[PDB]
Amino acid sequence: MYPDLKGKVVAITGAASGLGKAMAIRFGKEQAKVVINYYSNKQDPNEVKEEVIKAGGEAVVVQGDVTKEEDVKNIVQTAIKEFGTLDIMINNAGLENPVPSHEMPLKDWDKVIGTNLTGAFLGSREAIKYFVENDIKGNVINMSSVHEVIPWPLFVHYAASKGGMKLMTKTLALEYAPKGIRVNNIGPGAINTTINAEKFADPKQKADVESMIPMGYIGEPEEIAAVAAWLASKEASYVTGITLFADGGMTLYPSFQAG
Amino acid sequence: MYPDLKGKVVAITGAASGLGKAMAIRFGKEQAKVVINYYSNKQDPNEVKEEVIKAGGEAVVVQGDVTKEEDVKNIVQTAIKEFGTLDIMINNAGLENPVPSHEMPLKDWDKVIGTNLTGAFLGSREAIKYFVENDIKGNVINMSSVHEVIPWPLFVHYAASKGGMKLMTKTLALEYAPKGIRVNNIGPGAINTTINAEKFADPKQKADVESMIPMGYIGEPEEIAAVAAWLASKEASYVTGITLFADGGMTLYPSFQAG
Amino acid sequence: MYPDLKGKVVAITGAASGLGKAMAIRFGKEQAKVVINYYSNKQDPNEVKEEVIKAGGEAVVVQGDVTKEEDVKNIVQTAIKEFGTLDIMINNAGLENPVPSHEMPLKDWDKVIGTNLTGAFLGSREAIKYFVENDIKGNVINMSSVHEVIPWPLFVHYAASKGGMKLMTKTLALEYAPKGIRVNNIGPGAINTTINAEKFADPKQKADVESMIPMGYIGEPEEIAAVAAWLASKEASYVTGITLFADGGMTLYPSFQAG
Amino acid sequence: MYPDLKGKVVAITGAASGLGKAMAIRFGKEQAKVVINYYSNKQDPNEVKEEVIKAGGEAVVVQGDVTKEEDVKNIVQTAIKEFGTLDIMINNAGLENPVPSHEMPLKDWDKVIGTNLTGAFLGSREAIKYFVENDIKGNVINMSSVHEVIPWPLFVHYAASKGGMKLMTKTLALEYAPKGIRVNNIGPGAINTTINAEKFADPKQKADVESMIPMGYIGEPEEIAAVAAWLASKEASYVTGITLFADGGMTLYPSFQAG
Ligand SMILES: NC(=O)c1ccc[n+]([C@@H]2O[C@H](COP(=O)([O-])OP(=O)(O)OC[C@H]3O[C@@H](n4cnc5c(N)ncnc54)[C@H](O)[C@@H]3O)[C@@H](O)[C@H]2O)c1
Ligand SMILES: NC(=O)c1ccc[n+]([C@@H]2O[C@H](COP(=O)([O-])OP(=O)(O)OC[C@H]3O[C@@H](n4cnc5c(N)ncnc54)[C@H](O)[C@@H]3O)[C@@H](O)[C@H]2O)c1
Ligand SMILES: NC(=O)c1ccc[n+]([C@@H]2O[C@H](COP(=O)([O-])OP(=O)(O)OC[C@H]3O[C@@H](n4cnc5c(N)ncnc54)[C@H](O)[C@@H]3O)[C@@H](O)[C@H]2O)c1
Ligand SMILES: NC(=O)c1ccc[n+]([C@@H]2O[C@H](COP(=O)([O-])OP(=O)(O)OC[C@H]3O[C@@H](n4cnc5c(N)ncnc54)[C@H](O)[C@@H]3O)[C@@H](O)[C@H]2O)c1
Ligand SMILES: [Cl-]
Ligand SMILES: [Cl-]
Repeated sequence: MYPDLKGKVVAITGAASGLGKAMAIRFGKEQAKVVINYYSNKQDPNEVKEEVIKAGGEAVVVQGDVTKEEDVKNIVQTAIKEFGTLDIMINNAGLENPVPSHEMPLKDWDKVIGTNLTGAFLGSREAIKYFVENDIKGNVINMSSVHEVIPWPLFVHYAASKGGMKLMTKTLALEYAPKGIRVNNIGPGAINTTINAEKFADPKQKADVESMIPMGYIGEPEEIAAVAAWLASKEASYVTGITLFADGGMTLYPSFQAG
Repeated sequence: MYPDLKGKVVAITGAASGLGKAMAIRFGKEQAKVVINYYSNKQDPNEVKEEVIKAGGEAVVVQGDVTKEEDVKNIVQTAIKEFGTLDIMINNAGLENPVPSHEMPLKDWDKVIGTNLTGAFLGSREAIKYFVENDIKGNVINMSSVHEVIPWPLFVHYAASKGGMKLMTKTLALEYAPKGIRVNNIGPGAINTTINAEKFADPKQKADVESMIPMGYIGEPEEIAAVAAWLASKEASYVTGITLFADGGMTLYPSFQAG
Repeated sequence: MYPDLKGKVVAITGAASGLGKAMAIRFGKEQAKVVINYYSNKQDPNEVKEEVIKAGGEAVVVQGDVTKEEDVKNIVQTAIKEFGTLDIMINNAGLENPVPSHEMPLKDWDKVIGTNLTGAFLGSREAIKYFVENDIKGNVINMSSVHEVIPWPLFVHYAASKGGMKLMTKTLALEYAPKGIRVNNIGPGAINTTINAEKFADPKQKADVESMIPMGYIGEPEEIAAVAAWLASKEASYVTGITLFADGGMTLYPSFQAG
Repeated sequence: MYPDLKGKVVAITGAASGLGKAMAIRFGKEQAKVVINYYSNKQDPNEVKEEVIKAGGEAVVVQGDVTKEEDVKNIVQTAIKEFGTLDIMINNAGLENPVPSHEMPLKDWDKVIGTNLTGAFLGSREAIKYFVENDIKGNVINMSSVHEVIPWPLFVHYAASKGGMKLMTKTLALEYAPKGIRVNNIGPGAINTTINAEKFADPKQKADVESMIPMGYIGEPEEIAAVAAWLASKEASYVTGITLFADGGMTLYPSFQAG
């Protein structure tokens, strides 16, 4: 769809599941060269690699923990070694777990801040360093959430991580705009990824979540991958420092509907 | 680029010049059917019509003042009569003029509010009425500005109009999301349209404006038309109630750059 | 409470009822001189006058329609003629009525925009004109709503009016900050004014509204008057261009509570 | 000024210098009981204690590093042991240092996130735990910055910390609103604290900073302490989850002044 994406090198964290996988596959359809970062020793990244290739792209897989500086550096080095360059960095890895805030252990707080915010900082830092050193008008996409604006009781760590990611993104966007490097967030609402399959298998929880979505349906991963492909492309040439919410209207305050 | 736009009917206000013209031409490239609303016969809407057709689309022209309810209704009726339906409504007409706020005449305030905000309300209202009556999962795009968030001394009317347009858009998006009707704003920064050509011909004013744009350049109309085409397409299927800023980073507070 | 408010001249629109009346009385407690604007001779402005005086202030009453330029000018002139100066202008008059947006008559749109937004523009304009001409470090407070950020299906006019008021306020604040004139909004949530007494008399509607308020109660007018007194005082000396929300948490997205 | 603050117990982090010291002294003027947390005895916390007492309050001092969980717990325990209860928690400790973002060391990122965001989380968590366990309608104030909204090149860690603090605050406010616990941020612009004395001693840097402030002057610490006293008081009874900016108009985009 986006001719300028053909042959571009895109690295994606958390790419063996969910939104990261859908983005990898979509970038394959755009004939990009994808670096599939995976963490967990339970995910089948090679299957994603095969789907990327089948869709029309190239792909390499690389294990790495985004909370480890050396692993993030190695993601970027994998792009350089396999494909010659890096054009697009997508920091997508993330996690959450519910705890009443006054009972929230510091270990849980640290893990969520570390993965969701610090991990995106490290990936952004390493990609931008490469872009600046090589005069590449590169692109960074940080996967945020409606919860960079919507508070989230029981998930104070997650909300803080994404609120932080917003200002991290905006700062990097301002700082590197003169070099033609764009940095943007995507803010998904509720999306039907495999991590959510348990929750949405319970018809009551599925219905409750749907009741908070004005458009009335839980989104599909492809609807988020569409946003990433567009933002990375030259169609979005004048767009930097934004959060593009793709949420079926969640951020519009669903409690205030007429009906 | 967006196969689903082929044969879609899009009506655009203020389409004989500047961003509206660029959007008409881009929708032509997408093989859409364009209703070109124009304000004055001196504007040469037929030239825009021919460029839409040359780009690969179909087009008709219709004169109309968006401050007149009957004229707005007639824009929508023109789509129905000439092409059989309406799929996308783009409320783009606008104007501005500088006056110190404490000296701003009510006539100037009324003209800007009436054209920029009330005009978009009427167009949105008439399009959505049609969509609801005919079960069309239609789309409304309202042309806003960075000045829905960035204050604008000497242009208090314009800032108010776009701040108002933001909440109008979000309200309509929330209200009609359950019917699959999406409503979004575009927020351009400084764009090199013909209306601005005088200002930017003065190298001092051009340099001053460029100094407020982190990306360092004034955008081209095609960079805004790109946003409209995407938002109107099914690529943006899960996106409603947003403002998509395309501003080279203006909303990131250019005074706070490091250098 | 605020010693610097003693003897200050404050004009308040919509001061014969609800929040405007509460503000008049609070400014009386602060020993200010209050111009009580009222709309209709069916209202009892003299009762408000007596309560202001009993609370410790001075007060005069003046009829005026904020949709009439001459009446707004006369409100300001009343302050000057009766008390010698104007220090604080509070644009508080407002109204709303529910209609589905696709059915909203232009007459209803115009009345709400005219009263809520244009009326506040005129009052702000006339107050600031006086401040600038007489080197007064004056203060403007515009009564907004949570609905300058929260969309409001059935009330698209009201939401637009307050979204517009936000950018109007911020523009005036930026424009006149160098002269030491501060301009701010207050954003109330649900407040127990007599205009709402119908709705809240129905225990079901009272409970429904309370379910959207995290703090669990509908606010009292005095809780808004407290905000006005503070913003007008020198305690808020470094505060300009803000919206101070007093909403029991409504803007925090009540649909996302844990319980 | 605020009678309800008399005898309230307020704990303040970073209270041996700058804004924290000014807040301690202001709460003294309100006849509160102040727990002055300090970081190093190279600061002179006993001098602050004496100033609090001289202003009209009571005070104790307690050393503590807000990056150490047990030190934060001990601040709250100090309030309980010395004064019998805790009513107000003010998380004010913070730091910043400039580094180009692509060169920002993880150690610097971690120290700023840890102090500025995690430290405020721990203080908020411990105070709210105490409030919930003892049915106290307590109050938390988190010291943020204009940089929870204004991006800050060279200070990506600081901006992320305050953007995160915003969503942390809003989450806690939503979560604990039903128990009558309020949680709010203050967002100072440039304030003449001793840490800034060197910078503002350079007339060029002072003038440059002033040029970014619409009101045209750098604020004094007392102007921030005024905001804290108000927010903590029952005057702000219906105010929760907000950020109250006190910035002389910085967040209004100073580059867009009329000129
Ligand atoms: N699905 C949704 O509804 C939704 C909504 C809003 C935001 N998000 C965000 O989208 C992103 C993807 O979420 P998802 O729904 O696909 O769920 P997911 O859990 O499938 O995706 C997260 C991925 O990150 C990986 N990961 C976790 N810790 C890691 C680490 N330290 N290093 C490297 N990889 C690590 C996980 O193994 C997983 O593959 C996350 O940032 C999440 O916060 C998702
Ligand atoms: N160009 C920019 O830098 C810029 C930046 C931000 C926002 N905008 C917005 O984009 C839109 C297009 O602006 P542009 O730059 O192309 O300038 P423009 O002045 O060429 O376009 C405005 C168009 O609206 C038409 N119009 C005005 N009043 C009308 C009325 N009452 N009825 C019908 N048509 C009417 C004009 O004739 C003109 O064709 C406007 O809403 C403007 O506020 C432009
Ligand atoms: N009560 C709430 O819950 C609430 C919430 C958010 C915002 N507000 C805002 O607070 C303000 C006051 O509302 P209220 O709740 O006290 O209700 P209200 O109806 O008692 O007060 C509005 C006042 O404005 C006056 N008014 C109306 N049209 C006028 C005109 N053209 N010229 C002059 N005066 C006119 C009315 O006569 C009335 O005295 C309004 O701007 C309203 O939008 C109220
Ligand atoms: N002064 C300004 O212009 C300004 C502007 C916006 C925000 N702020 C914020 O206001 C707060 C106060 O800053 P200030 O201007 O008073 O400067 P400051 O440096 O004098 O105050 C910070 C205080 O926090 C203490 N502190 C630092 N790390 C700590 C730790 N780990 N544990 C405990 N205490 C620790 C310091 O010792 C100091 O007393 C900070 O959070 C700062 O980010 C200040
Ligand atoms: Cl909600
Ligand atoms: Cl700026």
